[PDB]
Amino acid sequence: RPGGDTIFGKIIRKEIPAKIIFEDDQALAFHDISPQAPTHFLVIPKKHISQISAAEDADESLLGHLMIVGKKCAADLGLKKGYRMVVNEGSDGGQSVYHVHLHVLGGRQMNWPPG
Amino acid sequence: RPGGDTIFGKIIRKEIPAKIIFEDDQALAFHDISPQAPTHFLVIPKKHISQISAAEDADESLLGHLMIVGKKCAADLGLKKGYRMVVNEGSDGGQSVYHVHLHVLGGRQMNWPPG
Ligand SMILES: Nc1ncnc2c1ncn2[C@@H]1O[C@H](CO)[C@@H](O)[C@H]1O
Ligand SMILES: Nc1ncnc2c1ncn2[C@@H]1O[C@H](CO)[C@@H](O)[C@H]1O
Ligand code: NA
Ligand code: NA
Ligand code: NA
Ligand code: NA
Repeated sequence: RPGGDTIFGKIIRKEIPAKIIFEDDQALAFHDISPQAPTHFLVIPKKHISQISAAEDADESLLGHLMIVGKKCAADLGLKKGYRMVVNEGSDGGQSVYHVHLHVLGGRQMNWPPG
Repeated sequence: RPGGDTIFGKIIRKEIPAKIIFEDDQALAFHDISPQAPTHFLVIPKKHISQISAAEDADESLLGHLMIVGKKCAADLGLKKGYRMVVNEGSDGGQSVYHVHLHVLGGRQMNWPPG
């Protein structure tokens, strides 16, 4: 199915709502349900890619688009002091949902190490 | 100057060495000098882009290339159990060096929140 077989497929098909902050033909951005910062949203491709380690060379422009969408949303949400972008792979990365997703976190000082 | 006026410009011009693990015409990957995980390396564009918030639409494919390079390096370094990718913007993101850089961390469980 367009959008894949994860939570995020359901969100892309609109079968379940999400607090959508951006949509184009390539990607969707929405607030995270378990926020770790005052602003915490996700940017996902509409194309099911299960994980970054499964992305192909021809996916570069889409992956970069996630990042540009994230920049735009961050500006729309007033993240003038900055933010952190995170992509988790696999079990050591803390990936729960096997559809690529870019986290964007801000509205507080982000610490180091990044987990 | 090609490569810009930061620490990372010096690295790109080879004026100072780094432990280089990948090089192509677009990007460079090298181990971080202050590692936060058993594997911790950086992927940078050779084009000076100061921060993600300064990237333009035409930079998408280069930004995605950083991510594909990171995937390749992670595989070369044996990160079979996964990893975390991080890009810091500005002061709240913890950005120190104003040349875009993608962190890739693995070889341990990464925690949550990501800072
Ligand atoms: N239905 C949902 N809407 C928004 N974010 C979600 C949903 N389900 C899981 N998440 C978020 O997806 C991320 C998966 O990395 C988590 O940070 C989690 O909180
Ligand atoms: N000369 C260098 N070689 C490799 N990594 C470096 C160098 N200088 C700074 N760094 C790393 O650059 C990152 C900037 O975010 C830091 O994690 C820091 O440790
Ligand atoms: Na798909
Ligand atoms: Na804080
Ligand atoms: Na340049
Ligand atoms: Na750990």
